[PDB]
Amino acid sequence: FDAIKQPNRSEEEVTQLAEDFKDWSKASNYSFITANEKEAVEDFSISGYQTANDYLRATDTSTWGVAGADARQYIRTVKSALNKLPKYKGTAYRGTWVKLSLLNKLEEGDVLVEPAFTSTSTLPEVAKRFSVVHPNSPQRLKRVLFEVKINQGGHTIAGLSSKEAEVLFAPNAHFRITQIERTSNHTYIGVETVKASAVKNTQKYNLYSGEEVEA
Ligand SMILES: N=C(N)NCCCCN
Repeated sequence: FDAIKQPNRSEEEVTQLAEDFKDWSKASNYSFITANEKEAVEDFSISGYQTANDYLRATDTSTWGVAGADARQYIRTVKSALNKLPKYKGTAYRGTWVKLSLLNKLEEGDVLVEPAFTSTSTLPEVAKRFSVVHPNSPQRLKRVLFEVKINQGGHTIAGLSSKEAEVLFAPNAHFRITQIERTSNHTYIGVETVKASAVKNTQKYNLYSGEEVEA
């Protein structure tokens, strides 16, 4: 996991790489994409992901109201747009917070299911930015830095945004664990994208709630 652990590259080099990825993204386009779809994706990266991901993670969305209908529409529009954007395959990174109770159970070959959209960056510097602050919660959480091998599901949204080199998955993405390294304050987890329907005879867990997902 030294790609993650090592010191960040300079602003200049990271900004350059992000710009090159944005360029590659645009160059790799799509003609079917709507104005509402481009606009939803631009908004997504800045603020929209906050509402969409809360909706996707919510135990009870009967309480949301008119805002639920808007959230469903937004999610549908973002998923539709994603399918029209260029695929990315290669390595990407994501920093997040996970229940220690789940982390304690995890082994290589277990599958993690993200109920929200999954946003990753090709730049570990950018990934590390989004997990700096410890959230407040009833739950004991620990910082997790994922190294993600992407061979399906990931689409670049960097063409439509930003120096984030962002690659996005639709909700319910499944990730098979290939390696775990546990330390104090940081757990590193290597994962590979897998198709849900190809997951057999292993244990799946919901990455947010920590609950087992039915085989
Ligand atoms: N990596 C996270 N924890 N969050 C991703 C935020 C997505 C912003 N474009």
